[PDB]
Amino acid sequence: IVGGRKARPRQFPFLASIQNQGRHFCGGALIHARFVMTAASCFPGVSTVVLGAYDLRRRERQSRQTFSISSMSENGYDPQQNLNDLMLLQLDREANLTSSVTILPLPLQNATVEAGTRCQVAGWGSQRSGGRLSRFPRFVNVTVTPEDQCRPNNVCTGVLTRRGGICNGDGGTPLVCEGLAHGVASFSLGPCGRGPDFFTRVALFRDWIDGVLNNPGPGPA
Ligand SMILES: *[C@@H]1O[C@H](CO)[C@@H](O[C@@H]2O[C@H](CO)[C@@H](O)[C@H](O)[C@H]2NC(C)=O)[C@H](O)[C@H]1NC(C)=O
Ligand SMILES: *[C@@H]1O[C@H](CO)[C@@H](O)[C@H](O)[C@H]1NC(C)=O
Ligand SMILES: [Cl-]
Repeated sequence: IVGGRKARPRQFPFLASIQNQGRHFCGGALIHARFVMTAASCFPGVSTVVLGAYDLRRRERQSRQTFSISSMSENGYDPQQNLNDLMLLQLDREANLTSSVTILPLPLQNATVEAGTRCQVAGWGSQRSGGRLSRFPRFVNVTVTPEDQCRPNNVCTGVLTRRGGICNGDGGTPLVCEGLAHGVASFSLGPCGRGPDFFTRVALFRDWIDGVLNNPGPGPA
């Protein structure tokens, strides 16, 4: 996150850190006891999911819960068009709901968020393209852009400062507006924070998400 503030412990207790050999590469959100929502553009082979984290470099044994990924589900992701950038990760077991691990609720199918709506985005990403990750979670206030600056598959945001928004390591992290996960961080163009940030429009996929959630398992073999 660029242009943000250091989070406090448990300020975003739904947040996931997705790791490859212990290295954070994307975020996500717990959306069900058994499932984390992230971006399809974040996928690799043999990753883990860490919930309840605060400082990436600390063990935090009494706060964290760690999981392997038993299955991944997507709905027509197209990497060329950056379309349908949404992935559900089935965890190896149900997460325990604690003061440091909670579920982030979803919008109903086709719910909208109007231009001008204030949201937040949090994550462990860098402050500049190619810079180091932040060991602590950071967060920034963002505002939904006019539709003409975006595209239907996405919810787009900007900030009033020169640079604020997502960066490397924030892919997959949720956009929270009015208490709901209205977006999944997907991409931005140009320097991090110049704007707009593009998030997958979660509300387009609610019925599909519910299908996954209600039919756990690795799918056809
Ligand atoms: C996110 O926006 C809230 C809403 O403006 C900001 O909270 C305000 O912060 C200003 C300066 O600190 C205060 O003078 C106001 O009284 C605050 N209002 C509340 C509701 O706190 C918040 O600081 C912004 N957060 C970030 C990370 O920018
Ligand atoms: C959501 O909008 C799509 C596209 O217009 C429509 O096909 C679908 O039936 C709507 N879904 C609900 C549940 O209303
Ligand atoms: Cl809703």
